[PDB]
Amino acid sequence: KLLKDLEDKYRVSRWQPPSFKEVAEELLHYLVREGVLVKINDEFYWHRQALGEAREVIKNLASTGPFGLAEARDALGSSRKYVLPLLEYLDQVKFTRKRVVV
Amino acid sequence: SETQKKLLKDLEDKYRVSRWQPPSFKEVAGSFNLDPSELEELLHYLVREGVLVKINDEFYWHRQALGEAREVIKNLAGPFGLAEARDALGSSRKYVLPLLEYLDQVKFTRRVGDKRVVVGN
Amino acid sequence: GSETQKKLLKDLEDKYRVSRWQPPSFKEVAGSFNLDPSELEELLHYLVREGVLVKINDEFYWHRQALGEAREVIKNLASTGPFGLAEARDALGSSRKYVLPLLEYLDQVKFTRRVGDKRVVVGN
Amino acid sequence: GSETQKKLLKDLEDKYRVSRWQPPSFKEVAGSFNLDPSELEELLHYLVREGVLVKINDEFYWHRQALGEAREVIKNLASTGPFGLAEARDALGSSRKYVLPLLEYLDQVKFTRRVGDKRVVV
RNA sequence: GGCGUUGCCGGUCGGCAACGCC
RNA sequence: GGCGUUGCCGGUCGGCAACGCC
RNA sequence: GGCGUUGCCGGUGGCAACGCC
Repeated sequence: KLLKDLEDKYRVSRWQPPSFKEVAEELLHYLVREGVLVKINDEFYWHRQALGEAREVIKNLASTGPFGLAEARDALGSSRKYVLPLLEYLDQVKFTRKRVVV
Repeated sequence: SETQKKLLKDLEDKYRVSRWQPPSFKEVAGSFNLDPSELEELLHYLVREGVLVKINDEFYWHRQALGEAREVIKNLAGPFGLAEARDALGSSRKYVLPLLEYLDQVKFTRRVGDKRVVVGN
Repeated sequence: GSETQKKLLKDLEDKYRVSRWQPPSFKEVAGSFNLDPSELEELLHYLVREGVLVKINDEFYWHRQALGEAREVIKNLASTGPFGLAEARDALGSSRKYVLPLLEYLDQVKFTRRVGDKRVVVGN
Repeated sequence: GSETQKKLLKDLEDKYRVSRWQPPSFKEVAGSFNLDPSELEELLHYLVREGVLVKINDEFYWHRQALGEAREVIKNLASTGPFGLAEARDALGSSRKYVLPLLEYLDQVKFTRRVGDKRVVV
């Protein structure tokens, strides 16, 4: 039950997920290990599906050249707040590196 | 036909990013700039293929968005009201009312009383 | 008590004359001259009697001249209307730690009067 | 206004009273009060004439009270022998830039006398 | 995080920053 | 490197450090 | 006026809630 609600909370929120405090490790780590969630930073986690088409959006954007944080925010319709961590997470996992999709 | 097939994936991603607040027919007509029942030749083709799903006359939901909405609705259930469901997805009657009518028609959720119940099929 | 004790009175006075509007506290003075409280307390009281220092509060003594000058600055600031602690501080280029004790002292000798959170100069 | 000019004179004085032993230069005062040399020069002379300020050199004027106190500090410092410029700077807690002009001024009105690289209060 | 000391700020019993310690 | 402005230092016409320019 | 919390913004401070003083 608590694992289903945790999942929905992130799924419903999508590209603008709640922070650890807002939702407030035992459970989250489990979902991460189950492919349900993925850690972007110490702050908040993202639903993998949400992270999925969110990545698909970034990819379809960099098609027409580089792109800064501002541009990223527009396509995802989020805010520099949530878009900056996400984009940094992508530089990490090597999805990108303005920015370019490598 | 490059400037033709690129309009199909173009619309798909449009409904893809819109998720639970899908753009209406009338609305998408101007966003891409295309005739009335002419956009139909695009929407319906994607419809038959299954990429888009028609909930009502006004708008369609991308294949996935429906799946996920159905997942959140599956969690929400014993019984639930339209308000509880609207909060479950954090949406408005504008879209939720139509989606629930759809889910009734496809026998996903049945209206047992003034509330619906996700039929465990 | 000889003549080197007399130089001590001079070096003490100068400590206050130089420090001016940010006078050293009893503790700092004791430390600077390496004095026992009892010695310092009597030296200060002597300087007060001789009209060299004026006691603002148990912590701070002010050189009489420093005080007189601060009163002139405050008098001019008070010309345009009542004034708050912050303006007195800006006017003196000092800090709250040093200015509040001066203003409380001035209210006490009735040079100024605090009404609300402002003061007005009544004296000369 | 007249009372407006009167206030301006109180603010010039205050500027010198507050700054004491590190008085602002002519240039600095002009910029602060947004005055033209012509005006500042006459205002200062008024102040000197009024016994409020004392000209130390061409850049520096000192408040009369700040000068008297610096003299007192120098007197006690020289009580135990000739003193150098650096010793004067330490006793006053100032800097060479402000102290040397003061000492040259004091030699001038003969308060002190320089002999070699040291001074004595006459 | 907690405690303390100091400084500056805002009238005043707080806020900010050193530093000490747990 | 060169020139320059400023500040502190050393009696004074130089040392140190910002800063500006070349 | 001091300060703090939060949101948006511009890649790293600006505007604006709300709050304490």
